[PDB]
Amino acid sequence: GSSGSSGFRVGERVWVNGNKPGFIQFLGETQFAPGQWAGIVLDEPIGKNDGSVAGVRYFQCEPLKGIFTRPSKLTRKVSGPSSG
Repeated sequence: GSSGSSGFRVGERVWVNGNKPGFIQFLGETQFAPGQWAGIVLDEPIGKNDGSVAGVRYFQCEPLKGIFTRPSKLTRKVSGPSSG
C-alpha cells in the first residue's frame, strides 16, 4: 500500500486528453496562469506550446511537444485496472 498519492511527479508518464502521452518536467503553479499546473512533454507534435507559454519559459522541449494542464485532467496509460 502506497497510502496517499495525490498527483503526478516530475519525470512521470502521463496521458493528456486520455490519448496523448508525455513526460512531466515542471510542476506547480505558473506565472502566466494561476493554479497548480503540470507541464507535460508530448512525444509527438500535437500540442500548443514548446516549453514557453506566451514568452514565459519553464522547461526545454521540442516544438509542439509541450502542454500545460491540471494533473487531475490526466490519465495513467490506456488500460483501466480494477480491484479484482
